[PDB]
Amino acid sequence: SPVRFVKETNRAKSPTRQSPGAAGYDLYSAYDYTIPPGERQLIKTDISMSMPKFCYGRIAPRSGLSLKGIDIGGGVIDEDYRGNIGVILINNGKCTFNVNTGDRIAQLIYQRIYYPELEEVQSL
Amino acid sequence: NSPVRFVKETNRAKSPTRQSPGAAGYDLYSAYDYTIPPGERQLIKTDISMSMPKFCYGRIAPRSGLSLKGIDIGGGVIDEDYRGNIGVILINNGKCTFNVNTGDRIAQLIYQRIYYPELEEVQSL
Amino acid sequence: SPVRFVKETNRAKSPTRQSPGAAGYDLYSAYDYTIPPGERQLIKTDISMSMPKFCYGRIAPRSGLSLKGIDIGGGVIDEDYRGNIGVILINNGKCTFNVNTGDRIAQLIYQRIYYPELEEVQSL
Ligand SMILES: O=c1ccn([C@H]2C[C@H](O)[C@@H](COP(=O)(O)O)O2)c(=O)[nH]1
Ligand SMILES: O=c1ccn([C@H]2C[C@H](O)[C@@H](COP(=O)(O)O)O2)c(=O)[nH]1
Ligand SMILES: O=c1ccn([C@H]2C[C@H](O)[C@@H](COP(=O)(O)O)O2)c(=O)[nH]1
Ligand SMILES: [Cl-]
Repeated sequence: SPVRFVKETNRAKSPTRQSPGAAGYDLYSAYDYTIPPGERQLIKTDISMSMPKFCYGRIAPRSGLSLKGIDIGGGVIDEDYRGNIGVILINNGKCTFNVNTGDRIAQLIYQRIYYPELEEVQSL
Repeated sequence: NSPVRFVKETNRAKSPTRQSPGAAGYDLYSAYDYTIPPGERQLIKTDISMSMPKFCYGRIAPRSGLSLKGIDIGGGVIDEDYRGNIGVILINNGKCTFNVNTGDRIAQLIYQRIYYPELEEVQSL
Repeated sequence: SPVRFVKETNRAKSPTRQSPGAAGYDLYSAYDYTIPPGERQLIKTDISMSMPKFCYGRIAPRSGLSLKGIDIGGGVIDEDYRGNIGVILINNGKCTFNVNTGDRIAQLIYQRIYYPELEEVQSL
């Protein structure tokens, strides 16, 4: 079944997929931000979605931004989350990093996971 | 399908918990008291060992509350065959000292499904 | 079917798993590098791969290097990537970090993923 998503405002851009072999789906900033060196900023996408079962969405770095010193903080979108997906951009570069509305900021990867029951034992 | 067995190596260990039925993984807690200066990192002991599930690894993943305070996760690959005590590398990239108290939630362990292909060298792909 | 790989030069080393229960395949530097503190470097492995289906390769940290302050930037090797696999090593230690040709620098994890359809809705 398809993954449903909602645009909170008209400023949101629907996540995009360019090729059959891409790991993920492009995420875009819904707002203008400026991030000083050595600081981080939560970037709102204005996109909420119903994640697939036995999966989480990993907010993953674009390589081009990573080479510029821009890293991703947090980034775990659980299947229970119905809120605004936020990208924590960390400016580990030396200059101010500017984020404009519509800028590609990360890629969302639907990562397959397991939910085992945990059982405490005396020894393994 | 079958349960993942785990051991509390001391009485200070807290059983990893599911936050909600659709949470990504299992919350880990500090078994000891630490102070992490700004621009430093610390291996935080959980005193938890597990018999990890097959064809997965445990990713030590950040909780966003800590990430927004500048606390990031180093390392974080828990191999399927690892039988030792699980450690969480907390990196204080914030401006102030970060305090970790015994029992504090520090990360979420995600059982990520993986593939072990055979690798074969070729002249051309 | 096995993952086919090519050595771009004879400086490349074949990725291997340490043990039958290891999450990742060892990646090695094909060249010498020097990384200043608070900087990063794209490290060439000189290995290219025909990546497996419904997977991406995550460039993941080795714990020893992580404890020394060396972190991984970027790290998403898409299914469709047929180029030289690069490792972005970030030196978050306090001293200059030396990379010698042949050094183990990271691990590649073949992470299982989904490529779902996306559908915009009014409400989740
Ligand atoms: O980088 C992130 C990390 C998390 N979340 C969402 C998903 C979670 O359900 C919620 C709370 O995150 P935690 O504090 O529980 O990690 O925020 C984001 O939007 N961006
Ligand atoms: O953040 C980490 C990283 C690794 N390990 C443990 C689990 C791994 O299987 C093992 C890897 O050890 P080395 O092979 O790097 O020595 O260490 C942790 O507890 N926490
Ligand atoms: O750490 C990294 C991140 C990416 N890549 C490769 C694989 C990706 O498919 C490609 C990304 O290229 P762009 O689409 O971002 O230009 O680069 C690496 O070799 N190492
Ligand atoms: Cl991951």
